[PDB]
Amino acid sequence: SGAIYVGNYRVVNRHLATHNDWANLVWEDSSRDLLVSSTTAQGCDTIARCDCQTGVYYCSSRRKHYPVSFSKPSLIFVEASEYYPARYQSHLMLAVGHSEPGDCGGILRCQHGVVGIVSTGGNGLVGFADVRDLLWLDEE
Ligand SMILES: [Zn+2]
Repeated sequence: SGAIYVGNYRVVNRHLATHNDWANLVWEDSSRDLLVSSTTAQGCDTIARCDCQTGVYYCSSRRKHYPVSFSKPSLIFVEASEYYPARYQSHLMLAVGHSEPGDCGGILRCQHGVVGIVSTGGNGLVGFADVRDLLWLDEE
């Protein structure tokens, strides 16, 4: 589990979104596994605005933050998981590392802020849903 709290936005994995998230929906995209809902309280996370390919992610199933290199956001074929069939997922970045379903929502961060959240795992790879192209999170 996990979210990003920026401004009056909460960013979560679409497959972990709550009723309250859908009841306060701003934007959602199944192909990216993302959903954004509106918040009453201001959040303090900063979204990275950059093309970094190195950062650090939180892996809840190891209680550890791991430094990783990660790929550029792309349309990636993902094997079936407990929460999606095998499919193409868009705006996804891969690293070599551990990720199980409970790790979804863990933050990937670089020197500029939050890059994205864990979304995929298996075959020794971890996949992150990028948020750096969602420039509207920074405003309004
Ligand atoms: Zn960066």
